Amino acid sequence: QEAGGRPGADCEVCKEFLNRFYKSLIDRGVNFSLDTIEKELISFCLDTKGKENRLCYYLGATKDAATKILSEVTRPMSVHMPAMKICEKLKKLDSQICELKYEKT
Repeated sequence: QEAGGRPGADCEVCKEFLNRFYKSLIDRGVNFSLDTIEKELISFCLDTKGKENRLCYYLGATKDAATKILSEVTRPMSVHMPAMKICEKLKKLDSQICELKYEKT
């Protein structure tokens, strides 16, 4: 998972999720299928810690929460894309996505 330097996207939890999810699907060979990216969003979103399990409510997934924005993740996740800046695009959809910091402590 991950990448050296954590170049996920923008804020933090949003970036780590996108980046790790993104290169995971590409590496696992579990991509190029929008419906699959949707199902794996479900899988990955719930199979993580509260920060990410909660973060996904802002991004979609879980077959609930926000169903429209879900497609705006899966589609660019299907091809090597801006996904870092996509969290910046996400900022235009909601600003709260930029937070949820793992450990401010």
